[PDB]
Parts: sequence; structure tokens; C-alpha cells
Amino acid sequence: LLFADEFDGPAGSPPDPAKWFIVPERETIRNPVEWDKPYNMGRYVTDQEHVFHDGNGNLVIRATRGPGANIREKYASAKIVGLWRGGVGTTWEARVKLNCLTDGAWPAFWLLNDDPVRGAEIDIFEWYGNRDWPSGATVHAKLDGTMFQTQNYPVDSAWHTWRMTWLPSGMYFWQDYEPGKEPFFTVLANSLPEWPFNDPGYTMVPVFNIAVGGSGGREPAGGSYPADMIIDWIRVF
Ligand SMILES: [Ca+2]
Ligand SMILES: [Cl-]
Ligand SMILES: [Cl-]
Ligand SMILES: [Mg+2]
Repeated sequence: LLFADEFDGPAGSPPDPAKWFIVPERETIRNPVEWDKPYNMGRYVTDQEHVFHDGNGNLVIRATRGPGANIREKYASAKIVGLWRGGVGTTWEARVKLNCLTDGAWPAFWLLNDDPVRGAEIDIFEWYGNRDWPSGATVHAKLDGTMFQTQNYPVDSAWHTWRMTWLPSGMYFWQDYEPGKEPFFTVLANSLPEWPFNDPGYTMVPVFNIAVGGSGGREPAGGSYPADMIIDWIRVF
């Protein structure tokens, strides 16, 4: 293995701080439409009521609802960014249970390079609590949203593994991989006019999060909170 977290820490402890950066505040969206204004976007926090080992071998990311005047005040959740960069040829896999498929919630497992001119994003799974957009996987060859391929794919609350293999030829995605299983999504490198993933030394980091509100989650009032993402492990080889 090149990188792994088996999430086997003690109950109530933070994710390993040598492996995970816990994002300390929700992003401020540039030129926001109404759903993306700060008051309509749940907070990200770093405390162990929102991201913590369960002592049973998992990490939990939890979105909560409490008192407040708007979505920002009422809702808090977390986002973790891996402190390890992987490049071409790598196989990324995580075992996850989504107990957070509810109104307003917006869970994802994704890879990121946030370089402002050559960055890119690979969404391995994404589900939208906005009662509108379909769940699925996406390869963004640019961060401005203008050059991507996507595949709708159902996301339910059962335990699954999710795999993305990054090859010179393309990105290949599975749910519950075993030898011989067909990928649910393939994005060939020759299918977009830019492919930063084949630049010399290009690397990406893994991210897990549950966002609340924003364009992807919209109204959380009807949802069931607390809303949990349970992560047994992530492994890269
Ligand atoms: Ca584990
Ligand atoms: Cl286990
Ligand atoms: Cl990055
Ligand atoms: Mg619609």
C-alpha cells in the first residue's frame, strides 16, 4: 500500500492528524447564487462531535442540527482532506456506509488538486440532498465546471466499497469491486481536450465530506439529523 487509514482509533478521537486536515470553516463561494450565500450553507467544524473514530474500526463524519436563525447557524458538519498525494497509476478504494441520504445533506468521496490554473476534481460518489440532482460520479478536467464527464449512478445506504483506478488511459470507477467486475463509469483520457492527470508528476488528495445546504443540498428542514457517513477504511495502491 502507498497510503491507508484503517480508522481504527479510539472512540471519540479525531482522525489521525498526520493523515487528515480537518477543514476549519465552510468555503466562501465566489459570486454566489442565493443557495450558496454563507447563511444558506452549513458550517464545517473540527470537533469530535462531528468527525471522530467510533472505536469499532470506523471514522464518522456527522452533520447535526441545532438552534439558530439560518442554515449556517443551525447546521454543522465536517470535511477531511488527506495529507498524502497520489499520482497516475494509483487505485483508490474506500469502504463507506451512507446514513446521511437526507434532505439538505450532500456527501461525497472525491479526489482533488486545487491548483488555480491546472487543478481538477474526481467525484467517486456524490449524492445531493436537494431533491433534484441525480447522484453519481464525475471527472472534472478543470475546476471551473466547463470540462467534465459524468455518470448517474444510484447511491443507497448499504455498506459499499467505492474504487477509482487512475490509469494513463483513463479513470475507471467501481462499486463493490471484485476481479472481473465491470466498472460503472469509464472516462477515457482522450475523451476531453484537457487531461491534467497526465501532466508530469500530477498528484491529487482524497477528500470525504458531508456538506449541508448550498446548491447541492438546498433546504435541510425536512431532513433527518444527525446524518452520518461511516468510513471503515481508505486504501491506495
Ligand atoms: Ca476500519
Ligand atoms: Cl470492519
Ligand atoms: Cl490539493
Ligand atoms: Mg430539476
